[PDB]
Amino acid sequence: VPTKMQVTAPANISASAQTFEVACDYNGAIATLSDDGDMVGTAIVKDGKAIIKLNESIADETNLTLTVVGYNKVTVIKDVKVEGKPYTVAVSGKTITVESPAAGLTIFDMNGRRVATAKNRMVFEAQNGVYAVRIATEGKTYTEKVIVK
Repeated sequence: VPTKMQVTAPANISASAQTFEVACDYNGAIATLSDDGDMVGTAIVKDGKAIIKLNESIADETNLTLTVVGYNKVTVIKDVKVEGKPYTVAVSGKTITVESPAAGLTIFDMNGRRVATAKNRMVFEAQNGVYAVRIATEGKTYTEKVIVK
């Protein structure tokens, strides 16, 4: 029969974040952030903390799952909200065109840095790489991930 461990972590994470700190009272436990199957980062608990260094931008996520696993411990799971149909995200070479009536549009680069903010419509002039696009309507945020060659 496994025992319990104590885990405390924020309820939210910035779309631009680079790390995520989890307190846990079992040294050697493993804390991991994921979007079911995309493993976005992992750290071992040492001195009561795991500082998860994210391996990719999470700006294309609305939620992530925190999982903390330990030898003979009951696994602890938490949802974490990531905070920056009725739209289109278009790519054409180096330009990304985003449209959605009455929406906040945001674009983030592959280092999680926010590169563009506009209302309703924008054209963004990109560089080679992967971007996240956030379209924030009333009641709901959507995201897409765009590859620019």
